[PDB]
Amino acid sequence: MRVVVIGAGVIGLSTALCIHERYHSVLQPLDIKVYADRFTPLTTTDVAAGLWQPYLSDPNNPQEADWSQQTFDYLLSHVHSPNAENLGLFLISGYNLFHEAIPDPSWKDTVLGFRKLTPRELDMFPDYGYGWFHTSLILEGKNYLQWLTERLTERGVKFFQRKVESFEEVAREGADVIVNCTGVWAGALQRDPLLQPGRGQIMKVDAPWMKHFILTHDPERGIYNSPYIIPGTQTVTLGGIFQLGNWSELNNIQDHNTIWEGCCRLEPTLKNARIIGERTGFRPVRPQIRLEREQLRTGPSNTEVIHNYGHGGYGLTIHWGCALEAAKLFGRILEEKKLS
Amino acid sequence: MRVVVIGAGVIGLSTALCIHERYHSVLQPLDIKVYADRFTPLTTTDVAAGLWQPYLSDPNNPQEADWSQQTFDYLLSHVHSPNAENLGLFLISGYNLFHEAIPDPSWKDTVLGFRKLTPRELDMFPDYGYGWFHTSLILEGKNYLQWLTERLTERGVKFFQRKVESFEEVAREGADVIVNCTGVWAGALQRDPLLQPGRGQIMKVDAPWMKHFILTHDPERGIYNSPYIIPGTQTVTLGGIFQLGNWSELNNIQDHNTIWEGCCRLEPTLKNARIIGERTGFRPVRPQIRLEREQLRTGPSNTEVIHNYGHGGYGLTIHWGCALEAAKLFGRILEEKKLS
Ligand SMILES: Cc1cc2nc3c(=O)[nH]c(=O)nc-3n(C[C@H](O)[C@H](O)[C@H](O)COP(=O)(O)OP(=O)(O)OC[C@H]3O[C@@H](n4cnc5c(N)ncnc54)[C@H](O)[C@@H]3O)c2cc1C
Ligand SMILES: Cc1cc2nc3c(=O)[nH]c(=O)nc-3n(C[C@H](O)[C@H](O)[C@H](O)COP(=O)(O)OP(=O)(O)OC[C@H]3O[C@@H](n4cnc5c(N)ncnc54)[C@H](O)[C@@H]3O)c2cc1C
Ligand SMILES: O=C(O)c1ccc(Cl)s1
Ligand SMILES: O=C(O)c1ccc(Cl)s1
Repeated sequence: MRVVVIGAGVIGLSTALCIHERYHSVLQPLDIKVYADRFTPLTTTDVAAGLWQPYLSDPNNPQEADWSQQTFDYLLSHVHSPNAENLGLFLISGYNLFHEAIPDPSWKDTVLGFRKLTPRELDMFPDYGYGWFHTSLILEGKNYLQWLTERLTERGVKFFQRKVESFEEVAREGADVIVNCTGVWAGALQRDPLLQPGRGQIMKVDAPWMKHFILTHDPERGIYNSPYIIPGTQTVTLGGIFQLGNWSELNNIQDHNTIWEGCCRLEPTLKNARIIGERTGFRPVRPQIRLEREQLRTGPSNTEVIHNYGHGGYGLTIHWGCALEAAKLFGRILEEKKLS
Repeated sequence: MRVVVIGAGVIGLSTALCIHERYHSVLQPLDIKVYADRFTPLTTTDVAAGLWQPYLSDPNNPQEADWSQQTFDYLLSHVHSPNAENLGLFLISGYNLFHEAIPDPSWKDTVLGFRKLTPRELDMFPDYGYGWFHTSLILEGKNYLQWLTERLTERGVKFFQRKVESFEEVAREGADVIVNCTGVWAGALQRDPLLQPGRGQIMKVDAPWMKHFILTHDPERGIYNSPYIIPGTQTVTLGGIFQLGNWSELNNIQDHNTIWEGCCRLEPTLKNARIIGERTGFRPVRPQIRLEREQLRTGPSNTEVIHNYGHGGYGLTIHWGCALEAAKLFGRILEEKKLS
């Protein structure tokens, strides 16, 4: 049984790990390879601040809500493990700010100690008059991807720096199952009009007194098109750029100023923080995640493809659930081959 | 009108600032000098992490409850000021962990978003079954002391490195009012049996993923004789040593281990944190702060003395109220001399 996983992002590696943890014992020849064009720290996952929070509105597929909750419980149960430092995982609390009162999220009971903002708390943010406060988790991709890589390598999973041209290309060379975790660039392997790039830009500043995250929201501008501040381990992430359909992997001066004046007005103490870096990424935007199988009628036989892409701006938040779901789908494939 | 402030701690410097802010315009000859045996970073104020939290039990003097609340409001009104980073001031949330249920604190409404710990939150800490959660302030002493110094110097307040031997020594050289902010060493100038050293020891470690404070409580051992973790700007403070009557300004290997074993069992992720430093300090313990005037019938005339010491392990937490109160006592002195 030869499996080929396309994509070294959080979705590809975590999926590869789950599939191995669940079926390495029950498949004698379970050979898993990872074909990826870019590896950490050159993936969209590395640019993400890594905060756990789903979109404020309920998803078109309710399974995602379960996937988010499965991931949060998974990561939380290791927030205090000895190797939590290696995963880039830790607890963090912060504010969600609005202009007008809006309805509680569906994940109010997934995060810890969710509550409305006290009037005294809203006085520190004059431009906003309503919001929440809660404790959540940050899973920094740079560390998490490197941790996943060390586990896959010690499990015999080999890695190859290689751009896949088509699914048949992999099938022809012997792959039995193709796990498509190719993110925003998925259309190049099988055209998908629902997948589009949610371009984002962030800068990382040195502001170690920042102990809370501050996510601001403006329904007119769109989600994450508003200032936000997510303290990381070594640096503080400043963001608020969400440009749909822009394929420019290049830091734009205008967005730089947008991020700066927005966060400096939200946290005036930021004016005297040194800028450490700036990066751009593409949220794999899609009306809903595409986590499903597909029988590829290519060549003499059928190669089994399982898609996992289109996680938008919550890839780190749901990655575990999607991985477990993709592992299930892999299992169902084994039963149909009658080797389970 | 010559004033002399003995002590360059948080109380000595903040009091010297309040006195100048209020009476530099109504006293033509207001010449203030600061006599201190040690200056930053060699004072007890430097050893303290700087967290704002009063003792859990109500104070034997109900004024201090107002002083604590005044300082908090004051500091909170500058948390987003541009020079907040200069003061070492920033918001921070955290936990107070208890083995058993205990009554709420008097300051429950001073801090932001006070609440009890959710069952899920208490599952992170097996050794504790009840606790609080709230947002508070940290005023790092090393920065705050340096900030006060810059304000006082630019106001003409001259500093001198000098060990005062007696109140009469200062009065004989021309002092009109003496502001006694000499802290735990106050006894050497006027014997006080209620003032005793609450020796403490802390170590500062590099664990930038720590975003919350974790204060442990055990009534048997006594307050602050239990593990606590307070993330600062550049480092995390690990403490839990409160030894009454110990005058040894020396790091003790036994207290080192007690601090490490305690905090590592409280936060397992700490076992892989590099130890940056270790310091010993003496809380100026007293049944209640001594903030009062006293006519010293010394020499030909009476030199006015005003005491401000005995703040124990909450100096940073009340320092501002005490400075404002010592400014009032300075005013009444101005009225009595009939130059107000
Ligand atoms: C600015 C920004 C901030 C974000 N912050 C957060 C956050 O705080 N919390 C959160 O949960 N989410 C956040 N996100 C979203 C998150 O980054 C993404 O959802 C997640 O990184 C998606 O990962 P992925 O594995 O699907 O694709 P990405 O990690 O890109 O992985 C793509 C992988 O597929 C490979 N690949 C693609 N095509 C081929 C090919 N043809 N041949 C071989 N290999 C190929 C790529 O080279 C790479 O290996 C943020 C996104 C942005 C842009
Ligand atoms: C380990 C530890 C942690 C703490 N953490 C906190 C905390 O988190 N939050 C909080 O609010 N409080 C905390 N505290 C308590 C706080 O540190 C003290 O209450 C506060 O610093 C009191 O300082 P002070 O200005 O009164 O005197 P200290 O800063 O000692 O200063 C005394 C000053 O008087 C000078 N002086 C003394 N005698 C003479 C003399 N004879 N002649 C000339 N000068 C003299 C000294 O040299 C020094 O200049 C902590 C204390 C300890 C020990
Ligand atoms: O900018 C983004 O895409 C995001 C910010 C915070 C989360 Cl969570 S996603
Ligand atoms: O050890 C101490 O003296 C203190 C710890 C936390 C505050 Cl606040 S004081």
